Amino acid sequence: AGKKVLIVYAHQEPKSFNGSLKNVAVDELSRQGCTVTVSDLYAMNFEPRATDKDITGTLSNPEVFNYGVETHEAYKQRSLASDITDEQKKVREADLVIFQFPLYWFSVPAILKGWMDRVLCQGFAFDIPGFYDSGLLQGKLALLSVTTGGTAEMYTKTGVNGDSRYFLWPLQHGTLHFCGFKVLAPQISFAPEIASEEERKGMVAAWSQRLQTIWKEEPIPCTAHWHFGQ
Amino acid sequence: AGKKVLIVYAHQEPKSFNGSLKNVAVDELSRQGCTVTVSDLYAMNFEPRATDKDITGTLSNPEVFNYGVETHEAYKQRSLASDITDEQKKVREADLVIFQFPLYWFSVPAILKGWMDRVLCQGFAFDIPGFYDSGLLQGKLALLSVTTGGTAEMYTKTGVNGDSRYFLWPLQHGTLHFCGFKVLAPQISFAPEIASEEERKGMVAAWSQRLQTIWKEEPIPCTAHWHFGQ
Ligand SMILES: Cc1cc2nc3c(=O)[nH]c(=O)nc-3n(C[C@H](O)[C@H](O)[C@H](O)COP(=O)(O)OP(=O)(O)OC[C@H]3O[C@@H](n4cnc5c(N)ncnc54)[C@H](O)[C@@H]3O)c2cc1C
Ligand SMILES: Cc1cc2nc3c(=O)[nH]c(=O)nc-3n(C[C@H](O)[C@H](O)[C@H](O)COP(=O)(O)OP(=O)(O)OC[C@H]3O[C@@H](n4cnc5c(N)ncnc54)[C@H](O)[C@@H]3O)c2cc1C
Ligand SMILES: Oc1ccc(/C=C/c2cc(O)cc(O)c2)cc1
Ligand SMILES: Oc1ccc(/C=C/c2cc(O)cc(O)c2)cc1
Ligand SMILES: [Zn+2]
Ligand SMILES: [Zn+2]
Repeated sequence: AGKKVLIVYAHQEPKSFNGSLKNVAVDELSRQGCTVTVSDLYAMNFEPRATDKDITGTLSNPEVFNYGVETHEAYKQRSLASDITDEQKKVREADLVIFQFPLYWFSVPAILKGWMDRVLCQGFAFDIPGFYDSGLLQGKLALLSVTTGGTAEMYTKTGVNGDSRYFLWPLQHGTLHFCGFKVLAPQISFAPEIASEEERKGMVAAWSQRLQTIWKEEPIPCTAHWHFGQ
Repeated sequence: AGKKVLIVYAHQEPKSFNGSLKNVAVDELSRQGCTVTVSDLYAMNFEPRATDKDITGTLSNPEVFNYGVETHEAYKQRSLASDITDEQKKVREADLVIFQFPLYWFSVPAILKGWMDRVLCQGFAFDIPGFYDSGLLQGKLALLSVTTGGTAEMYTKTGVNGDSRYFLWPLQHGTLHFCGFKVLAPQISFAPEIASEEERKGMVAAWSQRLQTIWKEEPIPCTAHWHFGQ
């Protein structure tokens, strides 16, 4: 019983802290005997814009363009742009999808946001009905591995940035859970630029160490209480 | 004397509900005598990716590419790509920046995320000393005008999507407030696709009417309490 992993990676520099975290994941999961695939978005020059170029067939309404409607129809007819279907194939086969990225404005870098916007279309990732616990990617695991500029202290309730879980809401709930993913606890590597050489190596080792037993983990309760308490 | 407004618009279809909200804003603000500029991101084929092409000339460290450091240095040395500087000029001169967009995965469409990632660089929108209340864009007003697929009921504390204020956090606090923007109350037009014509017309009317007294509005207390508290 093997497992397949897709790492959607979003950093411009191979020598970056993000690059090291991505490589550590490939090394550890590969060592485990897992099947591993990496979508290096910047290297792929991945298209982030949601446009009519994403559909190649006859549009449902050539007069008024509705991205959601056209992509849902294109998915069912198999007339979506190939770059989108290539990503869907990787996701469809994956047991676990890891997103590796530096936090950009309390969210994912635009190139990765584009991957989410374009790859997770209706018909593929969810249906209406067929979302949240009934999402089409149910049975699959998702995990956000994020790096930040701000420190852990800043990312606390009384901190200037608020608790780190607050900014995970759109990603974990609005996106991943909506599509049916079981969400594993996020891996947040706080302020590596401020950290020391030892601290940086420590965060990298902690990630690799966690991956050793990632398949034994339970997903988080992706609810408002988990994210905001109250 | 007078007021300058920049509308950053992110929708592919001019006939869309978003297009109508953008047009009503232009009409009303223009009628008031305001100076109005619109950045139609899709029509501009606006680049969302944060890459080394955002720096003209030669990089400060061609060994290891650090987007944040490179763009900060480029800003101070007047070596940023023209598409970025064109947007910065519009923002610098604006008294109010309205973002008009459909909610994509509890956030902004990737093309607009790209505008935020690339236009709001260090040195321009903020600096080590000036962030949040001390943000470099202080004195300026920002307003998020968003449309959703989900209904208002769904966007409640106990609703499947959670309170709408939950998804505003990354945008209003992590981005706008961080840059010094005084954040005006968001304009949320819930599920125009489900609503009836009478309701749609009502939503557009409320927007136009709100615009009549926008200069009399006081900014919201962009705090964790406002977004998550009671
Ligand atoms: C547009 C934009 C928006 C942003 N928004 C936010 C935000 O909202 N909130 C926030 O907190 N931050 C934000 N940031 C900060 C951003 O998260 C950091 O700048 C980013 O993490 C820097 O690159 P990264 O790879 O960590 O680290 P670098 O790549 O910065 O790595 C840090 C250090 O780690 C060293 N290193 C690399 N690999 C190893 C290794 N294996 N062992 C030991 N050391 C190693 C590097 O050489 C380097 O000195 C934003 C940045 C940008 C550009
Ligand atoms: C990638 C993606 C991710 C998404 N993620 C989310 C999410 O996380 N959460 C969520 O809630 N939704 C989400 N959505 C739904 C999305 O927000 C809506 O589909 C979007 O708002 C639809 O277009 P819009 O312009 O409202 O409306 P249309 O453009 O859909 O407009 C609706 C109706 O308004 C009519 N209309 C236009 N102008 C006027 C006018 N002046 N007067 C009266 N009627 C008018 C139109 O003709 C149309 O019938 C997502 C969609 C996509 C494609
Ligand atoms: O080039 C850059 C562009 C933007 C940023 C933003 C950093 C930042 C750090 C925080 O702790 C909180 C926050 O909301 C934002 C850093 C570098
Ligand atoms: O092409 C598309 C891709 C994604 C979506 C998502 C819709 C959606 C609607 C909600 O009420 C909540 C949510 O978290 C997501 C719609 C169309
Ligand atoms: Zn959830
Ligand atoms: Zn705030």
